[PDB]
Amino acid sequence: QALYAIDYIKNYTHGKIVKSEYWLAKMIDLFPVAKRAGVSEDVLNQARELHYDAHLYWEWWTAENSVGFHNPDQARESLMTSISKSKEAVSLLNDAIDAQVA
Amino acid sequence: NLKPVDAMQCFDCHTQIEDMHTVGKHATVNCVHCHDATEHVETASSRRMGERPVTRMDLEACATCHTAQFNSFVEVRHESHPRLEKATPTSRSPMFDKLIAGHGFAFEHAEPRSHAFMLVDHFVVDRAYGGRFQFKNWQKVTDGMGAVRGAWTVLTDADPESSDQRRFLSQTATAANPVCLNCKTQDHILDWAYMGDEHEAAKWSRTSEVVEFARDLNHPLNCFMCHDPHSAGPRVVRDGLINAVVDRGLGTYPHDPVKSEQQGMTKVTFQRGREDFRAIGLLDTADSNVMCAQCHVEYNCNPGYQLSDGSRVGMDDRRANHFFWANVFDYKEAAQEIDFFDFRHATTGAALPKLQHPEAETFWGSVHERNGVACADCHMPKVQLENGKVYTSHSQRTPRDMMGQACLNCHAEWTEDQALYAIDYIKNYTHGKIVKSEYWLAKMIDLFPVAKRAGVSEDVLNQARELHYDAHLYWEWWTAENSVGFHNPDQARESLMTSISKSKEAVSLLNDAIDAQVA
Amino acid sequence: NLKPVDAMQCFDCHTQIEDMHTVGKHATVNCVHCHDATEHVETASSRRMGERPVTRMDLEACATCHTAQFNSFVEVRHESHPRLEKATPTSRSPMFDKLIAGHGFAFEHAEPRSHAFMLVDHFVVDRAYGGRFQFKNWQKVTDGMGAVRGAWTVLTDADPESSDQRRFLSQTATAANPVCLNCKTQDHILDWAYMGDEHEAAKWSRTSEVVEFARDLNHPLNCFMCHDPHSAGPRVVRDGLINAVVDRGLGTYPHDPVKSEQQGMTKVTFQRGREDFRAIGLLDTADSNVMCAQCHVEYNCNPGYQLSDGSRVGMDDRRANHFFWANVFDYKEAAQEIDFFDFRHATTGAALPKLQHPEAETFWGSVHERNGVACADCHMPKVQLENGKVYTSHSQRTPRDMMGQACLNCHAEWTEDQALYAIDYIKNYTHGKIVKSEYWLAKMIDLFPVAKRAGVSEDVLNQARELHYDAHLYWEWWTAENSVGFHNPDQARESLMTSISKSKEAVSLLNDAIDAQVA
Amino acid sequence: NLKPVDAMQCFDCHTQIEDMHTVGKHATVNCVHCHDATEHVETASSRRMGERPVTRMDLEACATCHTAQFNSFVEVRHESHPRLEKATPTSRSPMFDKLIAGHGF
Ligand code: HEC
Ligand code: HEC
Ligand code: HEC
Ligand code: HEC
Ligand code: HEC
Ligand code: HEC
Ligand code: HEC
Ligand code: HEC
Ligand code: HEC
Ligand code: HEC
Ligand code: HEC
Ligand code: HEC
Ligand code: HEC
Ligand code: HEC
Ligand SMILES: O=S([O-])[O-]
Ligand SMILES: O=S([O-])[O-]
Ligand SMILES: O=S([O-])[O-]
Ligand SMILES: O=S([O-])[O-]
Ligand SMILES: O=S([O-])[O-]
Ligand SMILES: O=S([O-])[O-]
Ligand SMILES: O=S([O-])[O-]
Ligand SMILES: [Ca+2]
Ligand SMILES: [Ca+2]
Repeated sequence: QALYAIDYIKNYTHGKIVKSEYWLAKMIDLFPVAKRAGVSEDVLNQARELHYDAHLYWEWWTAENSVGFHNPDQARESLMTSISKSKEAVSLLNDAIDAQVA
Repeated sequence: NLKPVDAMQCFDCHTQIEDMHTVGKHATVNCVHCHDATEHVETASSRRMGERPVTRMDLEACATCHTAQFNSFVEVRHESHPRLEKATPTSRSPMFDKLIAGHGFAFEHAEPRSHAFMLVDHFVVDRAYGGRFQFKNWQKVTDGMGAVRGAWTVLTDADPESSDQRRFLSQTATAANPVCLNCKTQDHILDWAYMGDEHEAAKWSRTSEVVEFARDLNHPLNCFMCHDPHSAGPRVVRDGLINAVVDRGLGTYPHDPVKSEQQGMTKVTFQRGREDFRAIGLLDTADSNVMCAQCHVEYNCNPGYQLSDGSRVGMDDRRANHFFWANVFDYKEAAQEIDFFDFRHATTGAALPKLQHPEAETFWGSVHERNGVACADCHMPKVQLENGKVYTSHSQRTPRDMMGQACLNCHAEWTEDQALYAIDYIKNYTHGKIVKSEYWLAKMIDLFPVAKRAGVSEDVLNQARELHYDAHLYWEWWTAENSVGFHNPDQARESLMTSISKSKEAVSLLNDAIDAQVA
Repeated sequence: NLKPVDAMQCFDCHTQIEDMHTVGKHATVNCVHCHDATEHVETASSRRMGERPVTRMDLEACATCHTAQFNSFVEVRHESHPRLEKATPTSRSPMFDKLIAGHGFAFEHAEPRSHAFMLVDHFVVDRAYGGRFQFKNWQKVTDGMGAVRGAWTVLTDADPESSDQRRFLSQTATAANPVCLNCKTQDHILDWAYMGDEHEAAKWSRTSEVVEFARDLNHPLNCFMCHDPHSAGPRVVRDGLINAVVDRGLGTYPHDPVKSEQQGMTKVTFQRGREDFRAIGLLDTADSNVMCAQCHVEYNCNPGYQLSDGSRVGMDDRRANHFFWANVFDYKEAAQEIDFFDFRHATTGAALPKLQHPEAETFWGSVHERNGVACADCHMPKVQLENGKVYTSHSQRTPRDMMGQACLNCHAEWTEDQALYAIDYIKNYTHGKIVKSEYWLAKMIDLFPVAKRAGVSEDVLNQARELHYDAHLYWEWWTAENSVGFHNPDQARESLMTSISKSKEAVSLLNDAIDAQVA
Repeated sequence: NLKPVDAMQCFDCHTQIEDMHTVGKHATVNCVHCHDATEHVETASSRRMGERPVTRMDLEACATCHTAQFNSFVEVRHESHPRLEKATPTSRSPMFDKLIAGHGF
């Protein structure tokens, strides 16, 4: 039962780490597309400021060795923040790329 | 200490109950075991309820005389890893996020775990109630007996003062609606009209505030979902299943008219104010294929859209509670027949179906189903005892935990290791094809933004969107279905090869169109 | 399928059953579960039975609603070695044949095995029925479930055409009599008057032909031996126990009047033809010490002789069914009170008692008993489940199989190995003193022929015979008692040292007398 | 907490202890680990003990620096059956009582 409780936390936290990486990677891959579409430096810098937070609130948890066990609610709150920041950056870059195309 | 009541008094007004109770194996089981009807008897007339009697829906109402079945049911399989997200490289669908983008399952989709947790897990998953409900703390995740005693003994509500569906944490969704609950509990069996239609006698319906409905529900997988409490005979209570088998006349085995007649269902209807209200389906035999198909099917339990015009199909529409009752190769036709799809893909814009755990429809026509084997033979077998009264295990779990009973009694030519090896050959092969189907789907999906930004025509994009529907269907069936192909290995193989073919066709169409724009 | 009967009509005549049934936890359990009384009800008056109703005594009558308890009871402990003779160097009493010579136990006395087998084992042991009964073949010795279904489903009778007790093989005895069966079954509970006295309404009594009685009996350890079937409350049914505790006013705990009052017994009597016929003892609490003391006691269930004049005491005498209800240090006085001994030693000629399994009387005053611990805590503990409804294990066996529940919940300071080590320290020490007691008894016994042949006086031989009674009693208690000292280690030690002291005194007396004849 | 004593002063009288202690692998192990000799040192001469010093004989006096050896020593072998009489048919000397008769064993 105690092992099961550990694994519930690690499995849930790891799922959110994987989703945070999915969204970070999606954002990262838009940077070359945005650059080559002629998106402004202003927009790219806005996305770069979001990248700082998206990265921080993800990497803390790959760096930290308990896969959330040491503080499961904090891991959850942080990783949801990571995904939110990446999603914000993805929307910003997608819109800017689309405006360049139009 | 219970004091028996005179059932003859009840039978004067309750003739269907009389006919069921006096004939079956609960003829000696007094009403007081499950009903407190003292004030009801004082106030009822032959057509008016008067004071509403209390009906026990707790599983302990059955555990008093059937402890073995109850204990076997409530056992927690700790090897069924809990809260394990499927959209990870080590689980069922490594590319699920890219493929399902636009759907609420992107917020969380874990592997299933033991039946004791079905209602609490429904309440706490990130896709359901915006994170409103949590276990009281992270220790309570272990407590199967507590969940069975009642969801609200182990859960907390972030805001008991409001009843709206809303996000309490950012990366959650509010996908839950009242139809979901029919596959988690039947505590509401006397408060919900058939199909969840509006009804004067129904407290709850498809259009209810799901947070309010949730608060009224407690027990998972009530024992009476498969066993009539009055006759003790085999049955189903799930409205969607009765509707498919009986109302639409599709039969218990749609591919086999003979087996459908031998192993059929009889719809029994109960009225309120002499108007049809609720129904059950009595089974000709104790047929676990049909009992388990109350939940282990592909369904609608959600709003969606019409394929014809793209218009919203809300919870008020009968189509929001629907059993397609169709195998993977008949599903597209079944969705067209009700003019329905689930979501638009976030990247491709394609109208897509959402598939959920179609074990029953996958099992049809398979070698084991054709040889008269049923879910219970592999997942809840008879217990083998050197000296003891045999009973049926109710711990519905993988046969790996009980291979002697689940497989080897039939397969005398095999050792346990050989039978496990045969399972793994099928799962490994099917999983390889699922991964390849996802590779090709992802390759197609990633071409949509390239095509859009290259100025590829809407005509070509719509052609690719029509292919996406099929590529998705013929892949997702198998990530949704829990056997990783074991239940029907040839069908999985044929379907997943179809998925890859459709994606490849779309990839070629988009690549050519992009290249023509460049030239 | 059972159809319920009108219990209110039965209650018009059966007022004691009404008072018990309507109040307890079987108030909703219809009479048809255990009685077929259709013709009885048609023909009876309050003063005439009419047609005799059928009463079910099979354990399946309870297993229908209490499968967990039934299955735990019927389980066979294969580690309890079967048919293992105690008069061997590797068992409990290496010198038993020399010491018991003259008694029927010399023909066979095996170690106990699982409760499922008690009636079949009684029937087939070499000392009981002259070898008349056997298992159908040597495979059937494993079949606990079969024995529980009924003895005659698994046994054969060498001569169904005769009903006399006789030898069918040379080295057997015919010690069985109707009193024995009271500790093997209660199938005869409605056919046996209290104590086995003669009674117009009793088919069977102490003086019946035991072979005929045997053929009418089927089930071991009926569930209702400890649980009233009408109230479901705790009870005993064994006449000899009710006689000691209630009739003779000894109390449930003869050494503790306070505990005797708190944990007492109420005698309930049932009549035939308005004369007392049978009785039960309702317990104030669910006290397994007293439930198990229906059988795990020292008793008379046999003919014997008077200590006063040596005259025969036959089965017709009340003393042939007797619970002494006395500890080892009170037993000689208890036997003097009824003027009774069992056998004359074949070699020494001494009047001797025969002791049987005095677990209940040994447990009194021990550290565990004084701390409120009871047999069930160590031998029938509550089951421990991660998720499940708790019930009481009915597999009445050594705590070695379930040390976590039987010992370690109380003894938190110990590991399983430490607790086992403490058991073994006691058993090893006690067994060593049993072996030394047998050494000295055997030395004494072997001097009797030497003394007789040397012309030693009858007066000296009689003084030695008096010492033999004590030397025997204070040894045999502990080969009879099954815990090898664990139940009361200080009492075992004190008693066994008394045995050795007595034997040493007799050896000295005889050696001196022999030496004086030679001089 | 132990406070070390001046071992050189002890050696002014205890020359055999000096020769053993200063040469071996306990040369750095202070006397206070095993002796309380405060009043002894105050009252003794080379020819009179004075107050008798206390000497520790408990095994914990060594376990402080040699826990591994102490723990290996104190372990109970539960498989070495306890209180098992040898004069029984299943032990070492089945006929011991007859053969040893007259002896306390
Ligand atoms: C006629 C006067 C009645 C007697 C006597 C009993 N009941 Fe009844 N009951 C009656 C009516 C008219 C209704 C409304 C439904 C209908 O058939 O028209 C009911 C309802 C129930 C229910 C359902 C309650 C719910 O929550 O929906 C139950 C469980 C019920 N009744 C049980 C019951 C029992 C156990 C009785 C004997 C003690 C009994 N009823 C007497 C009419 C009458
Ligand atoms: C004791 C008072 C009971 C309560 C409460 C419940 N059941 Fe029962 N059940 C009971 C008996 C005595 C029997 C007959 C046993 C036999 O084999 O003769 C039954 C039977 C069942 C069966 C088997 C029916 C069949 O094979 O036709 C089932 C599936 C069953 N019972 C289920 C059940 C459920 C789900 C209950 C809670 C709603 C329940 N029983 C209560 C005794 C008692
Ligand atoms: C019966 C037709 C069902 C309806 C309607 C709903 N669910 Fe379900 N659910 C069902 C089964 C048979 C299973 C187990 C098999 C599987 O593939 O998981 C489930 C599982 C869940 C789980 C646990 C796994 C997970 O995805 O995290 C949750 C959280 C869950 N179901 C939630 C849920 C919601 C929110 C529903 C309405 C939108 C819903 N379920 C409907 C059967 C059925
Ligand atoms: C006593 C010194 C403890 C040790 C060692 C461990 N845990 Fe614990 N745990 C302890 C307390 C007092 C609490 C809070 C209890 C409460 O109800 O207030 C907990 C909490 C947990 C939880 C829940 C955490 C949450 O965030 O809600 C879990 C899952 C948990 N403990 C598990 C656990 C495991 C696996 C341990 C060994 C690695 C462990 N705990 C050590 C007390 C103590
Ligand atoms: C459907 C998913 C089921 C639920 C929920 C419950 N049971 Fe069940 N039960 C099920 C099957 C398929 C069978 C075997 C039928 C066959 O004949 O092959 C059973 C059997 C019973 C029985 C009969 C005795 C036995 O075979 O063990 C009893 C008494 C019974 N089940 C009780 C029971 C209880 C108390 C439940 C809630 C804990 C329960 N069942 C749920 C299918 C289903
Ligand atoms: C034996 C011939 C089977 C029959 C009949 C059914 N299923 Fe099955 N199932 C089977 C296997 C070998 C597996 C894989 C188990 C493993 O450990 O690899 C499965 C899997 C499931 C699962 C997922 C179980 C899990 O991963 O823990 C579910 C939910 C499941 N099966 C349900 C199910 C239903 C509803 C059936 C009747 C329609 C059914 N199975 C038949 C073997 C067999
Ligand atoms: C009065 C008209 C009676 C009714 C109604 C019932 N019984 Fe009876 N019973 C009656 C008598 C006079 C006797 C003889 C014993 C006595 O009390 O003097 C009995 C006996 C029984 C027995 C014992 C049979 C035996 O083997 O000794 C049983 C088990 C019994 N009765 C049960 C019973 C039941 C279940 C009834 C309702 C269906 C019932 N009896 C009605 C008098 C009367
Ligand atoms: C189902 C029709 C039953 C039959 C046949 C038997 N018993 Fe029973 N028993 C039944 C119920 C519903 C209950 C109450 C459960 C509760 O906890 O509320 C009982 C209870 C008992 C008990 C406990 C009594 C107490 O704690 O006071 C015992 C010891 C018991 N039952 C024993 C028993 C025996 C020996 C039976 C065969 C003669 C038997 N029961 C039949 C349901 C049913
Ligand atoms: C209750 C007071 C009893 C009476 C009367 C009889 N027996 Fe018994 N028997 C009893 C118990 C509690 C035990 C188990 C503990 C033990 O010391 O064995 C037994 C055991 C047997 C056995 C099996 C062991 C053996 O000796 O081979 C047999 C064969 C047996 N009992 C036979 C028997 C006979 C023939 C009796 C009447 C002369 C007799 N028993 C009476 C409890 C009681
Ligand atoms: C098949 C080639 C067999 C092998 C190998 C073993 N046994 Fe057997 N056994 C066999 C038969 C056909 C019979 C007679 C069956 C009948 O009901 O007529 C038996 C008998 C036994 C018995 C009963 C002996 C008696 O004298 O009544 C026992 C206890 C038994 N067998 C056990 C046994 C064991 C332990 C074996 C492996 C060493 C074994 N048998 C081999 C068939 C065969
Ligand atoms: C005396 C030697 C017993 C016999 C024979 C049977 N049971 Fe029993 N039972 C016994 C004890 C000491 C207890 C526990 C009492 C306590 O509260 O500590 C029980 C309990 C039961 C119960 C209650 C539920 C539970 O605790 O498990 C039931 C339903 C019960 N027993 C049933 C039962 C049946 C069916 C038996 C025949 C197979 C049976 N008991 C025999 C003591 C004795
Ligand atoms: C725990 C404190 C105990 C209580 C209370 C009772 N007994 Fe016991 N018993 C106990 C032990 C440790 C042992 C030795 C077991 C071993 O494996 O070494 C025993 C032994 C028995 C036996 C013989 C069992 C066997 O050898 O398989 C019997 C028949 C027995 N005990 C009965 C018994 C009765 C009737 C009690 C209440 C009066 C009783 N025991 C109390 C531990 C405990
Ligand atoms: C001379 C002035 C001394 C000094 C400085 C110390 N000790 Fe001594 N000790 C002395 C004498 C004359 C004796 C009597 C024995 C003898 O050799 O004639 C002792 C005895 C001890 C003993 C043994 C005590 C016993 O129980 O027998 C010990 C352990 C001892 N002495 C230790 C000791 C230590 C540790 C000193 C330094 C702190 C020390 N002694 C000083 C004479 C003198
Ligand atoms: C710490 C303050 C110590 C106390 C108290 C004791 N001993 Fe010791 N011991 C200590 C050290 C630092 C060493 C040398 C380690 C090395 O290998 O360099 C020792 C050595 C031993 C030895 C080995 C001697 C040899 O191989 O020549 C033994 C046998 C020994 N020690 C035993 C011992 C006993 C029995 C003690 C209690 C009277 C004891 N030591 C105290 C450190 C410390
Ligand atoms: O019997 S029911 O239909 O009231
Ligand atoms: O959402 S449920 O169908 O898995
Ligand atoms: O109720 S009984 O005593 O007939
Ligand atoms: O009460 S009796 O005498 O009929
Ligand atoms: O003969 S019985 O008492 O062991
Ligand atoms: O050094 S000792 O001999 O005093
Ligand atoms: O050396 S002693 O004699 O003081
Ligand atoms: Ca769907
Ligand atoms: Ca006796």
